[PDB]
Amino acid sequence: GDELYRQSLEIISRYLREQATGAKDTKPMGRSGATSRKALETLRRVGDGVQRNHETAFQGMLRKLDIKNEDDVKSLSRVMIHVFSDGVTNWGRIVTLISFGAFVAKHLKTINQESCIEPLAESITDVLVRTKRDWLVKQRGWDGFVEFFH
Ligand SMILES: Cc1cc(OCCCc2c(C(=O)O)sc3ccccc23)cc(C)c1Cl
Repeated sequence: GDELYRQSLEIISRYLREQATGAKDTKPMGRSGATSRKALETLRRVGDGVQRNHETAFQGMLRKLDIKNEDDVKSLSRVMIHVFSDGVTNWGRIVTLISFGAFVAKHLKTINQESCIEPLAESITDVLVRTKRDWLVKQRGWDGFVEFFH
């Protein structure tokens, strides 16, 4: 996974954390950090409407999952894979995956389970990169993500 994986995890966990708490890391990267910031800016921008517009499907999804603990979060992978894989793959679908992650993360802070946010982000990244690796590489990874939403 390397650089695409490292970059994806950094963006998605920071995004899920900011959405739940606070917030800001104000922390280094400091890697391919120009790309990461821009992607974090666009995701913050694009993620905006998406959460609101799907407040209904999201709420429906959330009740249906009944997430209460760390063991619950660790079993979401295949349901994630089931809703996300088969179809058109495009950046809107990817932002919906991550936006729902943020939605779940906020719920996690609500039931006082902020500690599950990080394994949640890790799980989402693992699903994003394993099911969409070749599409992602083809789109210039996160650099391309910004252009589609400029
Ligand atoms: C079960 C789950 C699914 C996730 O995203 C699936 C892909 C995005 C998506 C859809 C899609 O790809 O069209 S429809 C839909 C409805 C509710 C929530 C998300 C969603 C994302 C997470 C974090 C979890 Cl836990």
